[PDB]
Amino acid sequence: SHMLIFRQLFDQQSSTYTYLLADSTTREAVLIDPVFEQVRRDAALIEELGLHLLYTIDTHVHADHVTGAWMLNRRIGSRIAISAASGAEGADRYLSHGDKVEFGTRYLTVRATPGHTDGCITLVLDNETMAFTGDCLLIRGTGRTDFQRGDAHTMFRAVHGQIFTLPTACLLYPAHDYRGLTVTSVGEERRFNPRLGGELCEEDFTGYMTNLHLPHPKQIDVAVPANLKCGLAEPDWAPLTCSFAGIWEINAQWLEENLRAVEIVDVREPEEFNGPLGRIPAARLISLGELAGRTAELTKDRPIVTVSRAGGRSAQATVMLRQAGFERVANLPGGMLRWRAEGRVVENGS
Ligand SMILES: N[C@@H](CCC(=O)N[C@@H](CS)C(=O)NCC(=O)O)C(=O)O
Ligand SMILES: [Cl-]
Ligand SMILES: [Fe+3]
Repeated sequence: SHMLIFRQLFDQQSSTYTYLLADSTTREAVLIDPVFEQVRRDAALIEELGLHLLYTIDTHVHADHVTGAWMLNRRIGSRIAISAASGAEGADRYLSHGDKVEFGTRYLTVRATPGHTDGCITLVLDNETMAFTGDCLLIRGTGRTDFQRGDAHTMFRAVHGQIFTLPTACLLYPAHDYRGLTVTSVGEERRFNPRLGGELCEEDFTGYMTNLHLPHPKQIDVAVPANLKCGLAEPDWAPLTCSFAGIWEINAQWLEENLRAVEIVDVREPEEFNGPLGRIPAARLISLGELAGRTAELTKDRPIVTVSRAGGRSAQATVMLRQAGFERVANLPGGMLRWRAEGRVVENGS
């Protein structure tokens, strides 16, 4: 009913595109092809957008990366969805041709598009302005057809029957690109795809694919068994969360209840430290511009929380401390301003 929230995310290691969709009317969301290494990033992004993740959806059983479907299920309670035809065990919902994956007022429709694997699906947005083609159709290309259940004939018929029948202007988002491309469309691939577009026939395409010899994915021996189980098999010195920017944040309530358990490093200027906002009791003053050169005064025996006026300069303090070998470091988000606004203890205030 209202605007669609859409985010394309890239995993540099496997060149995988993850896709986040959500209805802004209800903030309910789905996530297509989440990457295991990217679980903290993806979950942080969902949190910062105020979203509720109903489903992870895997287009097929991947050979190049372990999916995040299980880790996200465990951590934020999202449901695992994958095709029935893929044969993976441990999912909450098996998908078949014509299934409708709802999120709020919006939905995706499932189209079976095997060829790369016999479980590949393509997800079509309700208004058919975009679709997610997994490794079936790629940007000016296709998925490989040469391992296990791969079949070039099946892929050709899938692309022509299920994808080239979408609207001409419909955008197509693939699970991978290796040249820095992000999207294509039905019209472009139908006309310019060099393997099965234009006037190429089924025989032309299969002859191409039977002579395409690509190295196996680097993670193949690890990923496919892991993904047949939907991705089955973390600082704990304080309750920590990692922001989308990548900064480790401490829970302020826990910090006030355990100030003796940590070293508190105030990176403000000397005037701010003795100034009207006050300081957190027992806070060590090492101004940010002095911090890098004085890291030998802090002990690795005890974790370190950085504080500044509003949490900005202290976030940068965490990066400097990590680059100097410190591991148990965290930022106090919102800084002295939020500490005071939440009525927490300060010395020398006003
Ligand atoms: N070198 C890549 C593997 C490249 C590859 O084979 N990607 C697959 C996706 S599972 C494909 O089907 N086609 C690649 C292409 O057509 O260039 C990696 O280690 O991840
Ligand atoms: Cl600040
Ligand atoms: Fe694949």
